[PDB]
Amino acid sequence: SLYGQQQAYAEPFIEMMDTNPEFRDKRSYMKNEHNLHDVLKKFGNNPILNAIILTRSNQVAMYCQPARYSEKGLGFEVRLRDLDAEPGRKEKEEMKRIEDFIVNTGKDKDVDRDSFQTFCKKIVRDTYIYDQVNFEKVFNKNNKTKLEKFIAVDPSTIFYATDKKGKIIKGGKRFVQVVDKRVVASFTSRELAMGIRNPRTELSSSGYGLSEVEIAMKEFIAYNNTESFNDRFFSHGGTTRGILQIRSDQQQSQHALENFKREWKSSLSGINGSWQIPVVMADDIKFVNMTPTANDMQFEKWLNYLINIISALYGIDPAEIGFPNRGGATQQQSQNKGLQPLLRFIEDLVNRHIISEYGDKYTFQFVGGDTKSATDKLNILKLETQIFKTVNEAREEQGKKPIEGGDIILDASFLQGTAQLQQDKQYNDGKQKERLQMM
Amino acid sequence: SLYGQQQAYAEPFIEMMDTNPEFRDKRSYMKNEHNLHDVLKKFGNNPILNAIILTRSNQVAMYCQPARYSEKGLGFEVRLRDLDAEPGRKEKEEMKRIEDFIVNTGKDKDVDRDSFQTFCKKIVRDTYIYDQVNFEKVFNKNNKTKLEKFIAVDPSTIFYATDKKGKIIKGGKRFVQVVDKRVVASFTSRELAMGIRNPRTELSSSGYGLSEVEIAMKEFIAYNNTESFNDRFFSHGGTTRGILQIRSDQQQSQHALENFKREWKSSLSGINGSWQIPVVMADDIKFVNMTPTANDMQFEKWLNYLINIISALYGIDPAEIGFPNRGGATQQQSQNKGLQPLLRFIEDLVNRHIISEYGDKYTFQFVGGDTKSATDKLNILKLETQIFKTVNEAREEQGKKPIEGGDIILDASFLQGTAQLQQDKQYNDGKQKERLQMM
Repeated sequence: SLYGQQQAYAEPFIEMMDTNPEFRDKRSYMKNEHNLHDVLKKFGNNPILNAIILTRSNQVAMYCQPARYSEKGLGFEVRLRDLDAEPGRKEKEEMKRIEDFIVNTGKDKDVDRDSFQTFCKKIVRDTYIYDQVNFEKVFNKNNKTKLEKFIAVDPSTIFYATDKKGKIIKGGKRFVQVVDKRVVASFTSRELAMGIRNPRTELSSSGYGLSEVEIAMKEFIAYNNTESFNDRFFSHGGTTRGILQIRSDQQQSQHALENFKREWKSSLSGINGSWQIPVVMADDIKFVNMTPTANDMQFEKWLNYLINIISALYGIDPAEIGFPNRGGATQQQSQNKGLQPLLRFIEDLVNRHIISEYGDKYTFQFVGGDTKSATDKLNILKLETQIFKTVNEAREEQGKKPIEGGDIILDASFLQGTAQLQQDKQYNDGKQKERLQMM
Repeated sequence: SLYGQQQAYAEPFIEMMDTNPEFRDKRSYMKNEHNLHDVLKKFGNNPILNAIILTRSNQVAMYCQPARYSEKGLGFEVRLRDLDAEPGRKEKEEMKRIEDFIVNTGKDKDVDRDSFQTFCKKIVRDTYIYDQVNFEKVFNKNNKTKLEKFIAVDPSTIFYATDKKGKIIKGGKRFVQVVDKRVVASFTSRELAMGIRNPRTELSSSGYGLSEVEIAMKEFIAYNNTESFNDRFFSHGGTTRGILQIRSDQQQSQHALENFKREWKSSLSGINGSWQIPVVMADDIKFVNMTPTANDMQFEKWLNYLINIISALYGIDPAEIGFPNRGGATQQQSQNKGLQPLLRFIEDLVNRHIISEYGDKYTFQFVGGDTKSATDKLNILKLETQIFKTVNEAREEQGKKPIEGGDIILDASFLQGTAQLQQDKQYNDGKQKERLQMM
């Protein structure tokens, strides 16, 4: 049921007793807690995590515009599934309409609704915090077959529904929304998407993704309490430099000490009388140091290590978030592993969920920001054509029609060989005139 | 039986007594524990391991799209087994259908089922944690000969089945699924695949792969308890800076000490009165230090060594996971040893298990991300053609048909020699006219 009809089991044979029959709960890795997103919501406010989220969101936001409206190639585009297939006036108009629909996130403009930029900015946060993304579709009521609007829904409230036997359902309504432990609404598979970026095969998770926050929970709390320890020097006591002991047979009366303080403040306090030296005629005086000569941050390398491993979990370069790399440099490759997989994930999700409603012959893809790869591709072609490939063969290979002029291989020598062969060929073929002349 | 009919023994002659007759258990290397995947599941949650898994999964996810739908060459492709063999309209359509089938992981689209991207992301995790991968096939019920769907199954629940004599079976059902120590279902060899990345020949393992987690178990627990030791400075006591001793003939009453604390807090605590100096008139005062002047992380090099060897076991560069390389640099070659073998393993598995159902004449392979190797190949050809190879010979060599113009060797000098030879040849051959004229 979970994926379809199959011979094997890919779901827990025995249900979790404490869970409600109507749905299957999402739980921690070790089954330590049957309620996970509640504690992940607490870490949702962490600065380091939020810094990563915001950096990735800003990176994605640039790509979130259509290509044909952009003077430069950066953006997204819709095209026919086959690159070699020709376009058409009807299909071009349909693709333009679909692109405008995605840009406006609906059939018609509405200021009250999200632009696709904000939708992606929501999706990245939901992907990197909870590792679960969901968005609702609004099919036309006059015609169930077609689509009108689509918007995002928070993943924390959405669960997998279950049948009376407790097994996850396939047919009909499959996803259910829960608020304050009460069932509110449920959705058909087509009506609500489910994107999992970090899936797992073990029966315990039952298909729910694994979020990096759960993995780094210990590290996150360690970072938090380390920061608290550093800040408690100021927000709490212990900032004394030392104690000035004065030996005496009798402890001086508090009035005398107050007058002592008055004299000290009047003579030495502040910039006024800063450089002056007092004089005291007691038996013996000592100054005992309680703190070192100069203070500084503590456990610096510990923080660097923690943030480095946390960054490595998300695949982001620590240098972007203002920390040193414990190895390597101390950007293209960092971007290649960090951003491009996320863009491809969003691409696949949006494609297979939205474009399925219009037709198989179309697809959605991002474009731009990859000049170097295209440069190397063109260099491959430019080196290949010198010896191997004809101009017309390459042009046909890349979904274009040939140009008259012969299927020439571009080299100034090669042309002279063909020209010389043709010139001498015409000389030899001209001797057939003499051959017939004797007749 | 294990591999086929053979003269030698490649399975334990005497069965393990404590194992159930229905299947052969998978056990540790030293036979210390007869149950292994249970303890490996515990280490499945480790951050370092999960970081490696996620990095490799993100690396693989980029390649997991078809080539002909991608503007750039990165992706996968299906082609005829012989590169020199010509294509055809029928075969091209069949290959396109097969590629779409692999992309959708079934005969028809289904949102409820995994895309091949998520399938690969599952496979890498199962390959690097357990060193065992399995996926079920769903043949058409109306026709057993052909295939409809295929999906992944967790390797922890799957075992090798055994006969009444305890020997592993070849014919019929060979693989069995066990849940909570109960047999649930069993599968034919064609119906369920078995991929082993790190095989062994010793009879003790009986063909089961060896997982790197078992090898690094000691190192993993050492890393865990080292991290716990570092964190217990904050999560547990021992954070005192020192003790302020004040000598007195009598221990002061607790009321006096409380008033002492009140005065101290009122005068010195917090930012308020931070720079002030107290005064005390006791006989003698000391401050004894219990911790050093400045704290920092401990056993740093030990952690670096541990993570370096763990990374070397998996073949991943430590620099990717935010650690320094103890040798070398302190990326192409690291990728070449790390990623490409995994891609080739997935390639071989998918090929020999899926494409076998359609025909021998087809094959599945990845493509792209290897411009430098192709550049060197083209450079080999470009240097060879100057002296050695004709244009038409090379074109024939690479599964293409010749171009009219002669089998020329590309060098501006060589063409002049042929042209000069032909020009003088025609001069000499023209003297046959004079030879016949005298007749």
